[PDB]
Amino acid sequence: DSFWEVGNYKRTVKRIDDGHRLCSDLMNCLHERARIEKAYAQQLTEWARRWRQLVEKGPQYGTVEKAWMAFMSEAERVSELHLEVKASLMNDDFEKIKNWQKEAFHKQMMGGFKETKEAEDGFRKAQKPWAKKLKEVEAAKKAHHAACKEEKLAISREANSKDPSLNEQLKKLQDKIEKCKQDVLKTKEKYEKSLKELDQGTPQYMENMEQVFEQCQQFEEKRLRFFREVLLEVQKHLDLSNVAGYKAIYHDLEQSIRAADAVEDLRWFRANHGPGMAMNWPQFEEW
Amino acid sequence: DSFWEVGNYKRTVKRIDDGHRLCSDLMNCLHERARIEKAYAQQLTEWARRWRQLVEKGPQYGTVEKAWMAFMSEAERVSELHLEVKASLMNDDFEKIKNWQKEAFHKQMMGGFKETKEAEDGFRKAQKPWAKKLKEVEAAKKAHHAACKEEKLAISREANSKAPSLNPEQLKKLQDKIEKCKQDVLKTKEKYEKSLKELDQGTPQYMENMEQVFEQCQQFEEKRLRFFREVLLEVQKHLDLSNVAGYKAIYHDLEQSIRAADAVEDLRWFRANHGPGMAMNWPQEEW
Ligand SMILES: [Ca+2]
Ligand SMILES: [Ca+2]
Repeated sequence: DSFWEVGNYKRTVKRIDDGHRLCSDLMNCLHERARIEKAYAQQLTEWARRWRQLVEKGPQYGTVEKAWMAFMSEAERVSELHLEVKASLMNDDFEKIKNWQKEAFHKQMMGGFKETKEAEDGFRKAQKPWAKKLKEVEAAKKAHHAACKEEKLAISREANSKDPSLNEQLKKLQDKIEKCKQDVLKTKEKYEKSLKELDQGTPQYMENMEQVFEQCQQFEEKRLRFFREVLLEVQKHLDLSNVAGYKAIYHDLEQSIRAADAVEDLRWFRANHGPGMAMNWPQFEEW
Repeated sequence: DSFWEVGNYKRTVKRIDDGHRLCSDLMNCLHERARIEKAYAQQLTEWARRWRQLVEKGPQYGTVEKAWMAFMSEAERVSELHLEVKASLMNDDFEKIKNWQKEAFHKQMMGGFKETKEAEDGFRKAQKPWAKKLKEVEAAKKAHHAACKEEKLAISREANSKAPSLNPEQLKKLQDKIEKCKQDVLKTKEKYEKSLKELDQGTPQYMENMEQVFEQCQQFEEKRLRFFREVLLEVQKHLDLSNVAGYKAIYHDLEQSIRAADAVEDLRWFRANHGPGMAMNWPQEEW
């Protein structure tokens, strides 16, 4: 249940497979955002294309037609602006994480990552002496839970011994007890002797596990620091107020709307479609 | 096909209808853009829901998980900002246009708009008078050419050849018919002449009549234009997220969350809970 138990390092070795996994989960996350931005872009271009044709063809004209059109232009700047978020998310961040994942993790010909197997190996190897001593100890204690039982049972047999049927039979009982009692004694010493060695062994074993562990942390710290550095970059690319000309799109929009002059427009109609027009007052044609 | 040509006032009449139509196209335009706006917002919201759960269900925990999640937080906030654009658009703008159209343009029993019929009527009036006399000139343009051509048909037979023609009386009739023809040209010209001189007076008064109604279509049209300009400025402001302090806040905040990412305290937590800093029951048994 705890890290020091044999093989309970399985977790810190898994963190490295998780390490790779997360480089993809993050790429996918960005990748999907990218499509969202380009979709909105696409929609905006479409809208402006649609409405450019409709305003040209329709009956709105003049400086109020200009103001209307202004709006399909701002859609076109916004479209370009979100389109290059896709561009930044994709060309840069995604590829940064992809290249990092190539340089940090390495698939091997018959398995997983070199990294994973290396941590998995240094762990096995720093745990090996001490796990050996452990099996030694457990076997010994079991051989001491065995002698104990048999001795106790020979002793019960003496209880059965106080049967009026016989009595070579008792002597055997006493001798059996003596040896069993003695054998309990030896197995005892063996066991506690092996337990001692395990304790000394343990300070040394403890050193080797931490050596291995602290370079698992190290590698992991690299991935964490990268996530940090890169997410700070991602957020710049998302921020459109980080763009110089964003503000200008709106300033230009405003300017175009302001220009629309109702009167300039009214004077254009009078002269081109109204009373302001040239007329050939009827004349007398001979012939 | 100049304005003054009887009935050419039709093109300025058609300007009204078109006004209502343009109001509608604008409304539609706007609505489409709203629908666009909301679609972005919504795709963001799905992205945030998706990735929040995914990040939560995955192996990144800690302060670095938090940063990634702050990321999910921004999409939603941006979505708020665009649903808000959508609302402004539909709730302010579309409604403004929709109500404006309804107070400028009134159905008339029997179809069409009371204002288009108004203009059609007054033009007609003002012209009616002058299009009578013009119809007269035209018939006197047909009087005069009739006579002239009749004269030109009567010379030729006489010349040919006469080819006899046993009589002289016939030639006399021919000469006389030519004399009738000079009479006709003469008195047809006089009439054409009277009618032409008649129009002229017609003209100054009729012209005054025409400018009177035209100006009255100008005043109506000016309204439309003025209003169009007014609304577009507003639309602009609604669409403008380049000057919204609320938006930049999204990223100040986001960035602060990414900076809160600490790789070290994330790994101080890992060894405490999953590494060497875990408590352990070292072996030390009976029965
Ligand atoms: Ca047009
Ligand atoms: Ca998680």
